Amino acid sequence: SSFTKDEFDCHILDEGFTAKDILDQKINDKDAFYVADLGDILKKHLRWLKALPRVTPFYAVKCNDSRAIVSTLAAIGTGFDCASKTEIQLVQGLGVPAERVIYANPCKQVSQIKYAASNGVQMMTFDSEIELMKVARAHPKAKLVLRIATKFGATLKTSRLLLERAKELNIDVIGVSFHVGSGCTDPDTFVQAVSDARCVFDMATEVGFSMHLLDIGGGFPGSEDTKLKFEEITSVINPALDKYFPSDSGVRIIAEPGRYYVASAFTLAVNIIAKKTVWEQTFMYYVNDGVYGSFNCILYDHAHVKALLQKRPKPDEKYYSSSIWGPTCDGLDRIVERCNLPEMHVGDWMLFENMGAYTVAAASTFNGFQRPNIYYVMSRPMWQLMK
Amino acid sequence: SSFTKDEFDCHILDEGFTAKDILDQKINDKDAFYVADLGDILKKHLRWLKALPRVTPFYAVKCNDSRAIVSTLAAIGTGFDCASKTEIQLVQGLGVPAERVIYANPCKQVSQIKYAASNGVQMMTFDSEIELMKVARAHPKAKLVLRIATKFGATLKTSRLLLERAKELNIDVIGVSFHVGSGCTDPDTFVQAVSDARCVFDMATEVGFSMHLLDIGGGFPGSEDTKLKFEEITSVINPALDKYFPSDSGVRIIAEPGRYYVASAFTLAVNIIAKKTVWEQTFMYYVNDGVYGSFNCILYDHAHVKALLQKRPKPDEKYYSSSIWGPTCDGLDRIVERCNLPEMHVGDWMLFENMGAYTVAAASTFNGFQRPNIYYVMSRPMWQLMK
Ligand SMILES: *Cc1c(COP(=O)(O)O)cnc(C)c1O
Ligand SMILES: *Cc1c(COP(=O)(O)O)cnc(C)c1O
Repeated sequence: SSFTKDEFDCHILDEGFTAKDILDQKINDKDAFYVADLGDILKKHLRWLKALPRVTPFYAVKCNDSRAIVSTLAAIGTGFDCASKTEIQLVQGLGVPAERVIYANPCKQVSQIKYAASNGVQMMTFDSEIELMKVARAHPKAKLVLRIATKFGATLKTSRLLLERAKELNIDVIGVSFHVGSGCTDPDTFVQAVSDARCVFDMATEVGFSMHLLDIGGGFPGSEDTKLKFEEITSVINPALDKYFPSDSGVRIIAEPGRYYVASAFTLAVNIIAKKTVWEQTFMYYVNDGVYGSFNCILYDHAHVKALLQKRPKPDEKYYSSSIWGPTCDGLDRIVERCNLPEMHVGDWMLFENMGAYTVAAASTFNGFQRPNIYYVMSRPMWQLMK
Repeated sequence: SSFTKDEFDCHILDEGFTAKDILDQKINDKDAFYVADLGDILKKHLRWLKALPRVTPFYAVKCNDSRAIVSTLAAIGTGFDCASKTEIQLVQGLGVPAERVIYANPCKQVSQIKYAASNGVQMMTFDSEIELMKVARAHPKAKLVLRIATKFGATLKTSRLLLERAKELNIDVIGVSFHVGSGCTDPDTFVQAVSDARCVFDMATEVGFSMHLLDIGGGFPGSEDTKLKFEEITSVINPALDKYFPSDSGVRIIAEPGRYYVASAFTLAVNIIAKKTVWEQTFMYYVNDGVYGSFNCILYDHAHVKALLQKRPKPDEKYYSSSIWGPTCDGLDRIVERCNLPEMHVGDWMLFENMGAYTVAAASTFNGFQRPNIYYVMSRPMWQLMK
């Protein structure tokens, strides 16, 4: 059972078959491939509506720009955080209205600002006086959001000057945004950011702006590996929002989650293409995706990946010190430096879960190695819910 | 004046106009762009024929796979070092015969080995017993080259065992390859590798192979920044080749240069899209290519880039501590951490020379930021010579 829409095919899971079961079915040229569970994205959306009922999510497209993902999120009602002309074209090309887009790049090429003005995208961020000069010339009627620091972010000591400069240029400033990021292992950083945002809203009132938009950014975890759970963060954000930004004020609260929505939806299957033995003693395994491909996340996103075997465990099997390398002819294309694994063979598969964020979006075809095909799946109940 | 061939356009330089002059002419949307001097590649080829007259160069396609570069090198007579099916398809698609290709990837996917066998590519490298098992099944008549260590490389202590295993499998082993790499700042490492290769040729004679192919790998510098000059390396390699591999023996010597041929041929022009001032005191400049794009070389190739201004110097201008950042909405997309520069403005260009190697080949469109267009140029004298 399958369905087609927005130039993608999606298999519908019927019994109690899960995305993991489909993966096994495909394994039962042997190029690496992904199984992407669109149902996991709807699950994440329901969980978001429950945890942060006052906060509208604007998906950060740069995390994973796969057409099916963006199509799915659009269908379920998210907004989009776009940072370039291409990202805006992607979202508008899927039928999403300009009002559901925030151009949340504080430092934008002037031609790309002109593109947003021409296509009706009015909401953009900024954090510098030169950005205001550019907006004055290229999108004078835009609705600006001041990005504050917790590369980017205006200090509280310098925000007042920017707000006065915006008023001098007759630019409307409608709110404040911040981005804590995923590195943070403390929910209190989000709380302090909300408090800093309220200070800036009050400064803006003194300058003559009646701000109404609070954007709490991204960094929410999308996988279970992370120590700090999503609901540990949201449970402390909610009281801060109620304290500093009561609903009676007319304020609109939004966020820019990326990895939250898509990290766990993608599982990557790679095949063991080559193998060396350094003396049964230690083993080196070469696989058909690597650091120039999906595992660029180890270098750009500081991600921590974990190799899982696809075959079922065996009683009392022996474990050996092993290393896992990518397919390129580059000595630094190494995925796992040292791990303990049973003896594996060429043609065997290894699985890498929680591979949806900052993976496919930044992969290249360096050395001619192609991108893994992505197979989409969705449970029957989730398929019905989306419609 | 221009010419077209193999789906690319090339401007012919007429007066005493140089690639740098064309760059200035184009500057006189403002997207980043490259100027690639195909004449510089022919210059590099002439310099190679002079410096290493007994060594046939097999260009390492993975360095820079731009169609015009591969087309040019084919036209002037190089061989090609390919590491994947896609790379082989590229070279054969430009009309290069299988005899001018080495499949110099020691750890290859079995389907890709089958592809090479089907398309007549017989010469491949290896460095492990499992690789021999794969070749026995998928390309039994291949001509193998043993890659020795100076991820890859058989030790001298383990090469004899491999050679015996190849004989047991009725696999023909025709030679030895090594790869010193570009990190090396000493020409004596190349000399020791040649001596180690001769030890392996003698071991192979004892086992029953009459080796004839010596492959000296890559790592030769393609830019003037490098301390160790090309001719400093070649001047010590030649006597080693004459000592250990006399021409009277019938030996064929080849190499796999990548960066040598193309590093200096490409100059990247980026525009300053955004700017911040941290207090006239210090300046932060944002440009329209970055670490997910052309400057991935800083992370993957450990490259050292240097920002040059495009505008002409002015008398007694003031210099300031500055930082240069890429266009993405990623806090680590930083190109130059600290440098001293005059005050620059949005719309001004910065130039990055010696940007041909390991740059465009590994760039992505992460965050929607597009790849810079490449404009090809060639002097009149070089155009004539190539034909
Ligand atoms: C990348 C980024 C996001 C998305 O971050 P996640 O960690 O994927 O949630 C949101 N906003 C900004 C400004 C970003 O730079
Ligand atoms: C990458 C590489 C080359 C090319 O290296 P350069 O430093 O670009 O010359 C040649 N041979 C092998 C085996 C390589 O891995």
